[PDB]
Amino acid sequence: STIFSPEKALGLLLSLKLSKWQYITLRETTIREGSKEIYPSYYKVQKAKLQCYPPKAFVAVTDSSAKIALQALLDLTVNRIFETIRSPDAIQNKQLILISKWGFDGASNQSRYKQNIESGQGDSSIFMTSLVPLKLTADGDTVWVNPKPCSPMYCRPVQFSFVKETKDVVINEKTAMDDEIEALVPSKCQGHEISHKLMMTMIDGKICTYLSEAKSNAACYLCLAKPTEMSKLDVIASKTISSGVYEFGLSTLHARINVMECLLHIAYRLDFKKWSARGEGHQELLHSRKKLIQDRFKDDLNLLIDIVKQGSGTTNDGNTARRFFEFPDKTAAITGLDEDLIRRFSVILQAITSGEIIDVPKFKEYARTTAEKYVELYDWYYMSSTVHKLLIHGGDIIAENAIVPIGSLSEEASEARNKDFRRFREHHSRKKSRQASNEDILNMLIISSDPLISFTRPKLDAHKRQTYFKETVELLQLQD
Amino acid sequence: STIFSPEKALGLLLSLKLSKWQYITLRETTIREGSKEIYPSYYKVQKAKLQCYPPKAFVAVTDSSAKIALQALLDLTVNRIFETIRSPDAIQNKQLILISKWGFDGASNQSRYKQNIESGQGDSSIFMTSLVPLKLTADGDTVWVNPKPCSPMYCRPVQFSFVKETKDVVINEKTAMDDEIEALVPSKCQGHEISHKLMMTMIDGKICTYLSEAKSNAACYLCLAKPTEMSKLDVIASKTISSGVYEFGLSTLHARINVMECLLHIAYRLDFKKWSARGEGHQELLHSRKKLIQDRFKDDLNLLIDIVKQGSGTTNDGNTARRFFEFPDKTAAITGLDEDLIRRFSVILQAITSGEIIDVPKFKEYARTTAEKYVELYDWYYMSSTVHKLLIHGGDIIAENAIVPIGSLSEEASEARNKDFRRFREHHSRKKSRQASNEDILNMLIISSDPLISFTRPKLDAHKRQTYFKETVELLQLQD
DNA sequence: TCTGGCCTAGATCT
DNA sequence: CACGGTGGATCGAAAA
DNA sequence: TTTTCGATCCACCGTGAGATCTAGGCCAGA
DNA sequence: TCTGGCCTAGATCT
DNA sequence: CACGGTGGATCGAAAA
DNA sequence: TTTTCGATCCACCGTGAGATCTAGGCCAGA
Ligand SMILES: [Ca+2]
Ligand SMILES: [Ca+2]
Ligand SMILES: [Ca+2]
Ligand SMILES: [Ca+2]
Repeated sequence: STIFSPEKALGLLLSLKLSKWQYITLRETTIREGSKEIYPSYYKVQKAKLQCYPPKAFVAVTDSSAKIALQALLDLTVNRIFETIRSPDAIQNKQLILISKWGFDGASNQSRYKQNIESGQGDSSIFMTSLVPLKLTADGDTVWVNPKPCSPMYCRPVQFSFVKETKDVVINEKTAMDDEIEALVPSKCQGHEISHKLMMTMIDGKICTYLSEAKSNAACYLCLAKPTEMSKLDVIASKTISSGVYEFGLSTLHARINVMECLLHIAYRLDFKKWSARGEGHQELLHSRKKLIQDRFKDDLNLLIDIVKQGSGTTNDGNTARRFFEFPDKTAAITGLDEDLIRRFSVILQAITSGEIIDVPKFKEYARTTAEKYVELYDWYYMSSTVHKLLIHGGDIIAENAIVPIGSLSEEASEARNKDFRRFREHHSRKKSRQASNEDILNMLIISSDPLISFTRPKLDAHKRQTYFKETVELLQLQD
Repeated sequence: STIFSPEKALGLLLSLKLSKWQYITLRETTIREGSKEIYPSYYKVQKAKLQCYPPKAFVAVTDSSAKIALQALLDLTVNRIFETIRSPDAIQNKQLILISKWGFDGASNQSRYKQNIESGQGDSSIFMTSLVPLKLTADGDTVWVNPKPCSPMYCRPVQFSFVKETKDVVINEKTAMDDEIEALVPSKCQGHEISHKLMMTMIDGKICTYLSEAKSNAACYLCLAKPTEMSKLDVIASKTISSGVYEFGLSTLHARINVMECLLHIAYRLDFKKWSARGEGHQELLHSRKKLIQDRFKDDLNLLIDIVKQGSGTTNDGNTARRFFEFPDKTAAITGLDEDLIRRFSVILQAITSGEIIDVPKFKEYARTTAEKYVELYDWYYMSSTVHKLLIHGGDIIAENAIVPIGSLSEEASEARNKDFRRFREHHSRKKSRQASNEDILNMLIISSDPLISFTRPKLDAHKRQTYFKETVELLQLQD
């Protein structure tokens, strides 16, 4: 009978990102201020945590890894979803279907601990698998949808491991997860049996190369084609599609960074205009024109292209992407590239990120007309894997993965969770053991995406909408 | 007339490390819980901040740097100190004297912003100057002392700059600061004129090499001697001391890390036992015995020596230092080094870190007997600069800097503030400009060490005491 | 019969 | 021995 | 009899992050 | 009159 | 258009 | 008349970080 609810207390706890001691200090000092009641003790909020946590039968924490069985998280998370429905019984008493997306990531530059010398690699680099429910329908009848399908707040962990990314472990855990998905059953809740269909789409093309039968990463995994032969419409329109590889849905993240890098590469090569920078002087010309365009781009648009000495081109990620697209005329003047074509890239990126249904005939029309205008303008550079996958293969996988609007299917949401992971591991863990820290990060991320608390917790929305482009809204199949 | 005081509200704000929006959300949700009063608005707490902030006449924030005049912070901070006295008038109505320590640091691996291309270096590496009051006395009559002279909570900023460490800027800002110290006046407060004596001791020997007239860093800056000639007692006991170089007081931080590294170097060289690892096979012997001792040290003491690829030997910092010293018999057995000598190193490190007065005759006795036992045991390795400065020069600078108990004079406190700096710059800044972020970090660190709030704010003390060593407490001049 | 010049390569502390 | 911290397991003791 | 609630301890964690003289080789060398 | 072998150096995406 | 955020300047309007 | 207090917007920031096939040279070459 205190002022706050224990569910509201746990939601505020994780919304403010407070610690246990921090909470006892706040509560004891507020009682010291003289209001006899103000909060539940941490005992009550850990009892509320005990409502969020999956059964011990399916959790597995170790010194060096942890996992959970898939079905157990589906049953738990959909149980938590039934209370989010305004009345889980006043819905029609029929089977429902959860369409979910899942995937995984390797992230590096992790803090190294001084404990538990345990043989495997130490703690060099994190690798985690994760899942998120997008949509519940009974024949298209949306009973629940994520209000923010792109927020990290809804990504739920399936496993994590302190191992660097490698095609070996990548294929092993992929095929094992696929088997576990085939070995899953519709969940049950108080007389409701709900099917679950999963899409392994929350994955970068950079791992899809391992999940595809292409030795190169520069070969389009949907084409199985070389960059030289990539520049033709007909031969790739006359190529078959590999087995279920549309499950590798459109990775909206890398497409934009690859667009930025390929357009900068072209801006460098406007001197000699050959795909490869191999040749005579073209290296010195590249060095010169790259430095010149970095300085004339910085002085007018106030950005610095980031530096890496272990090796990597840049981190343009999100902000350089959107800033580069905010007024494309700016880079069109500085680099001297056509503004129409970057407006087409804006149109398609906006259509992909909108999060709504897209008419595939108009999309395929604009994509092939963009391929036309590209090759007639800049042929000599072989377009990257992702921009070819966009122009030729995109409409096909859009029509395949049309059961959910694209942009809700994304990895940007899940890989942003690594931001939480590090901050979870540093603040909210108990550091007396690696196994303890692994239990901490497990339960902390399960609370971080407890759907009911994720519904009733603090958030900020003032970023509601922004100016869509005219050819985009022509392309946009927007209804409401 | 709300429940919390605005000073208590600001102290809780910065104790919990909350944001402005986080505070409005907490307060509005707590009013939404129905207790009509609970906190002052952020308006009240920014008015309380306006009490902490130094006058605009002496602050200087820029796009790329910021500073404050020294006298202005002394006058402000001692003004804040007068309220910490139980009754600033019931003290004897006489002049007081603040003995303070100060210094600076360069720290790297800083987050790079995408804004304000401003010419100088970008934001590659931070360099900040800082000060802290230790002690107020009127002829030894302690009227105030820091209860925790080693906590970062009392370090106060004097300037900061986005420039990498370099002997040039180091000497320029050193000499300028020294001039500004000579150009300072005793503060005034409501009929009390208080003198201020500063010690530039919060600095590593690694910068003291620039502040000393020694081209080498491996040459002892107090000796001005070579490592070969460093191994003699008499010739260095017969060497004069440079001008005021005792102001470069005992850097307790690097002494312990250098002890760890030099003892590991000796553990490697137990095969051939020559100072330099130059020679025939000694390289292969070093590689082998280093790997072997890393593995036999890890498997029993559960530690991993950290890796650096830009270049650096290790980061043993604090935890590897104290863990290595907790049961020295462990490393004595694994490396095969004498336990007595590492017990002597423990005794002297414990005496330095105790924070209390030390009898210099007994200290000089034990230090020269440690030099004897070292050279008779391990002569062939030339002891490092810092361990020589300890054994020969330490008692001299202890008797010089005896006006304050050593260990309160330290840099570990100030350089831990870089932990706050990064976390201050990422969370609590406003990111609309570099100049805005520099104002944020300025005022945030001034609040982080507002002495009155630093007194009345949450903290944790259960780490009160631990087992001193017997020869130490023999050496320890401990009274109370 | 053994000090100096050149350097110099490769150890040295963050 | 720098020190301000890290959540869970447990004691125990007092409410309930 | 069970719940709750504070205290307690556990085994560490983050903050210390580009240039250098000098030990020695060698080479002559009368 | 123009495909293959060797490689190979130097572009390629994080 | 990812989204959860960043303190100050200002409006305004309601206490005081 | 001044203070206070919520809302608001500003111009962005952190989270995406070691191995590769293939384009082309060349070299012969009957
Ligand atoms: Ca990643
Ligand atoms: Ca990746
Ligand atoms: Ca530093
Ligand atoms: Ca240093």
